[PDB]
Formats: sequence, structure tokens, C-alpha cells
Amino acid sequence: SAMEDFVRQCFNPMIVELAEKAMKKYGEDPKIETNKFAAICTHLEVCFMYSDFHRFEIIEGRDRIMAWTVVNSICNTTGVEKPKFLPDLYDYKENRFIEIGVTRREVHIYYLEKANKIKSEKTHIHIFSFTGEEMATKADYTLDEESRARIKTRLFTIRQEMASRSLWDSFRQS
Ligand SMILES: O=C(O)c1[nH]c(-c2ccc(-c3nnn[nH]3)cc2C(F)(F)F)cc(=O)c1O
Ligand SMILES: [Mn+2]
Ligand SMILES: [Mn+2]
Repeated sequence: SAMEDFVRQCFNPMIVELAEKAMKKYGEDPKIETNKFAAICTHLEVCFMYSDFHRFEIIEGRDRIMAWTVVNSICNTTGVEKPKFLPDLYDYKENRFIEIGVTRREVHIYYLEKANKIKSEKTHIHIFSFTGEEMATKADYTLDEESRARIKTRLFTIRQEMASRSLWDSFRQS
């Protein structure tokens, strides 16, 4: 499959390995579910890049045992309410957990979907699009403009790399 080849060619091995590990744990072949492989890699990349702006702690990518331990630790020290779902990042400046969404669809459709999933208003929600559009909780975008633009540039580049290889149409409809 070209998609698997693109993933290994445009994402760093650490992201590719973690993505494979996530899917392989639940009995999913990154070769059969190629478009899901790409999305997990793309989303993980965004989470890692968002954290490099320590103001952020990265819950995403960690195994469930390590991830919940980090969340439990933060919650006991900060007094922040324990989230029902494992969140992606934790802002230490704004003292709140953050959920990061990446969507091929329109930002608002995904934002409301994620809000419904985590009816916890404590968890901040930031949605990015491959079209350079972003929606966040209370329009607090957290990161500086430059930082945020760099994430959106990578997302657009991923989209165009897929499209040069004629893979974007399948990805957007999945
Ligand atoms: O585990 C998490 O925490 C997590 N999981 C996802 C997610 C859920 C379903 C699919 C899928 N696509 N096609 N079939 N399934 C892909 C993803 C991916 F974005 F990770 F790729 C999104 C999050 O934002 C998140 O935080
Ligand atoms: Mn997550
Ligand atoms: Mn997420």
C-alpha cells in the first residue's frame, strides 16, 4: 500500500512505532487499516509539536498505566478534577488538561463531537484542520500565533503530500 509507505517516509520512526504499537495492541494491522495508521501518526505528531512550546505534559503516546499515573499525579498535586477520559496534554501555565483534535471535516463538526464525548468542561478542546482552520474552548488558542501556524503548516503539508501521491481522497472520506 502507498499509504503505509508514505507514513514511514514522512513521519519519524518513534511516531510510526508508537502508532503501530497502539493499533497492534487492539489487533489492528497498520497494513489493513492504513488510513487509521496515518491519522494516529498525524495526531501524535501534533500533540508532540504542541508540547514543544515545561508548560506542557504529554499524556498522549504513553501506555495506559504510565498515562493514568501521570494524570493521577497532576490531579493530586494541582487539585484539578480527575478527567473521565485520558487527555492529550496538560498546560501548567493555565493549569488545565487539553484535548487536541485533528479533522479532515469542518472544525465545528469535530469540536462539538469531542465536547459531547468529554462533557467535562474542565478539559480544554483544541481542534485543528488540514485547511489551516482551528477551533478552541472559549476561543483561547493557548499557543502563540507562530507556534500554532507551524502545526497548521505541517498539517497542510501532510495533506498535499498525500494528494501528490493521490491518497488524500481516501483519507478525507475516512
Ligand atoms: O486515544 C486517544 O486519546 C485519541 N484517539 C483518536 C482516534 C480515534 C479514532 C481514529 C480512527 N480513524 N479511523 N478509524 N479510527 C483515529 C484516532 C487518531 F486521531 F488517533 F488517529 C483521536 C484523538 O484525538 C485522541 O486523543
Ligand atoms: Mn488522546
Ligand atoms: Mn486527541
